[PDB]
Amino acid sequence: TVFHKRYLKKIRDLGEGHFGKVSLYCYDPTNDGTGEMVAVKALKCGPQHRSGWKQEIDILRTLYHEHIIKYKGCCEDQGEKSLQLVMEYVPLGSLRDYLPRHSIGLAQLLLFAQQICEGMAYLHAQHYIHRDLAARNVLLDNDRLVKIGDFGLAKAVPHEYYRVREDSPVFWYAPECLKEYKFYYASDVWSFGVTLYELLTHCDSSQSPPTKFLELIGIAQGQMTVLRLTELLERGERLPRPDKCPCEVYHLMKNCWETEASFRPTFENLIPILKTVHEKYQ
Ligand SMILES: COc1ccc(Nc2nc(-c3c(F)cccc3F)nc3c2C(=O)N=C3)cc1
Repeated sequence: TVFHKRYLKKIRDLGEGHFGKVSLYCYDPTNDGTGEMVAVKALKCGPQHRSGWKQEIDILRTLYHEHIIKYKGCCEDQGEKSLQLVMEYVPLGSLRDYLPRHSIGLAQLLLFAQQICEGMAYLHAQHYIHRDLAARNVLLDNDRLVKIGDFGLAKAVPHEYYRVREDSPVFWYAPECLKEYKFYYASDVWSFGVTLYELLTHCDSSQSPPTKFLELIGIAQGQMTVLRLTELLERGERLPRPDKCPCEVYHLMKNCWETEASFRPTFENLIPILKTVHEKYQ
């Protein structure tokens, strides 16, 4: 499907993706206003960013799931000699923005977690890794439905891992990614654990992974932030238990943060577990 540049009326900016800005447009061929509101992502950039942006479109073109953000079409970008990526508009935005301003119950948070896992199980079956599973990339469709966005770092697993570059969300990353630059399917599960930590804190800035890990590491020696993070995690230190987080949920969180990647559950293993834990607290 092809969106014509002439009928796009920009309303406002939505945010910053990995290789580009996301903006809210009204697409109005009629000139009426009935024409739908769409989230449009555009490239900014150097040579290696162009190669990645084309891959992001290629990835998102092929994905189709109720907990992955809907691809709608492409729009030709005469202004950047590029292709702008048109997606569905989720007015509620990310969980990172939403949860600080809305007191969400534990049961509802566990449903979101289940929903994220279902979307990630799908992604892993299509042989893709996400590589920035974080609360900022989980978009709320409505109160009972979340969708995974931003596949800017997403990559095709051929081989059980992808070898990463030296931008990298280190505070959501497993020791193997930080130490050996190998991203496994099990590395996305580590990130999910951190995303689940984020949910149970209501994405409170003061309890955020960067804030909590930099409290542990210190900033007196910034050059060795990643090495100190690596050492801390290999020592078995972990992000604390969020206030009013059930002990069993924190154990699940800890199982996602197992140092050895094979000891972590797959996203298929997690789905039934979260279903049960959800029904418990509902
Ligand atoms: C709360 O204020 C907002 C902010 C952004 C959105 N909307 C969106 N934001 C992203 C987005 C981003 F802007 C940066 C990083 C990661 C993201 F997922 N992606 C999408 C959408 C969307 O509607 N469709 C895809 C809605 C409300």
